[PDB]
Amino acid sequence: DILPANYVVKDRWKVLKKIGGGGFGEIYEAMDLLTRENVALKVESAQQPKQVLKMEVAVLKKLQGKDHVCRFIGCGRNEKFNYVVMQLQGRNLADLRRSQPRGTFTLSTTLRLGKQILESIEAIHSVGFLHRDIKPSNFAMGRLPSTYRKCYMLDFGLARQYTNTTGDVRPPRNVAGFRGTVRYASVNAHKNREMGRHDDLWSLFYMLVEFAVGQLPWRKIKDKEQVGMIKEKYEHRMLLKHMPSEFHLFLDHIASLDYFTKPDYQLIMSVFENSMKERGIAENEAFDWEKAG
Repeated sequence: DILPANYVVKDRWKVLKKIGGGGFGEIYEAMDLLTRENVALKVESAQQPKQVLKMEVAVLKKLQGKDHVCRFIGCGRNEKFNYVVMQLQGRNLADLRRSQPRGTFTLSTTLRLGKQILESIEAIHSVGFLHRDIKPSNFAMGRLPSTYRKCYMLDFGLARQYTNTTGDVRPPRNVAGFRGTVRYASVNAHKNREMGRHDDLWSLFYMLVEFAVGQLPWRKIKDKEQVGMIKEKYEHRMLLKHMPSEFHLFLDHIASLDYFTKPDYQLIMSVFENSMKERGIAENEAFDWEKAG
């Protein structure tokens, strides 16, 4: 562990426990000694080859003022480590889905989480970055009376800038090694092609099928190449058997997209809103994990 328990950062953030494992950094839960609340503290050693914290902070600062994003508290650098302090969130969508009796969410919960995730995806792309690791464990529900019904986008570690200073689209590399989670990865990412905005939309599509149907055909299969081969040949139309009919629009729209084309986020959002109108789902409705109703 980069920081032991009870260690104090910049004489303000006292380490309570480690909450996220090792890779290219560590996530800790800490106490803010000034404001008295608990915070998320992400740390990377200063003696590290691939240093991503700087990029994560750049993305988090650019996103301040948007919904579905943690509040930026602080950051710093020293001879031992680099750190970022941010607003702490609650239960992640992967643990919430697993806790469900049949491992499925109702369509009401699925469609509304869908709207919130799409808004956070549109928000990250409007600032010129691709998330590239859209998955349920990267989304968490709030932990406050003002936020318990709000879904937050987490972890900008695999993000990449796709639009330069002037808003021009950066050239794609001929080969771009894909390093995210296999399960929700698009066919383009499996092909090691440069990922675009549509690839974050493909992950949201596979997350929503998994949420409503409880499984994806390629679940439990661990070999990256094999999953990519199963996806390429799988009749995605057959993924929609039990999904609302408008998802064929979502699917036809994302299938047509390339690296350069801006997606039609409104058509995708319309697919969820009309799906909800057609079946009387309301915004005030309780989420599946909430009891007493």
